[PDB]
Amino acid sequence: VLYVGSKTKEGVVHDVTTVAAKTKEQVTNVGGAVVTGVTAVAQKTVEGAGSIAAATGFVKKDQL
Amino acid sequence: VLYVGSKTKEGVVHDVTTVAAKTKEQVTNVGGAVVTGVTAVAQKTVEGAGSIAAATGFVKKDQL
Amino acid sequence: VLYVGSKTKEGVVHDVTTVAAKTKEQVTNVGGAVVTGVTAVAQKTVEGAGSIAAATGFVKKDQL
Repeated sequence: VLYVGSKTKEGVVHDVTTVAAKTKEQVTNVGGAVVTGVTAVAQKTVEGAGSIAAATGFVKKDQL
Repeated sequence: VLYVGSKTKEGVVHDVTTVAAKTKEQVTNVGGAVVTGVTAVAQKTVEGAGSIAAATGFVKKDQL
Repeated sequence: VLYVGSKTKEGVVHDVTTVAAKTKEQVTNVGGAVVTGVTAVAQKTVEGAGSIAAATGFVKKDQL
């Protein structure tokens, strides 16, 4: 009766490897979003109306 | 009666490898989104109306 | 009675390898979305009306 229960991985980010030698960036930003990098987001549950989950480089401008 | 239960991987991101030598970027952004990088998003559940999940380089402008 | 239960992988992204030598980018963006990079999104469930899941380089402008 071994492992009668779970042995799982839910919403998992592992063994992410990155090797970026050079980024000679002249980044000019005027009222905007720029994303230059490793972004790991692991979630199990997100709920709600109008909800944003794991947004990267986002620009939200509502005339509401 | 081994492994009578689960041994699973649900919503998993693993063994992602990246090797980017050079990006001599002259990034000019005026009121917008730019994304230059590794983005790993692992989720199990997202719910709700009007919900955004795992958005990357997003621009939302509503006249509502 | 081995493996009477699951041994599965649901919504999985693995063994993604990328080797990008050079991108001498002159990226000019005016009120828009640009995406230059590795994007791995693994999900099990997304629900709701009007919901956006795993959007990349998105521009949403509604006159509603």
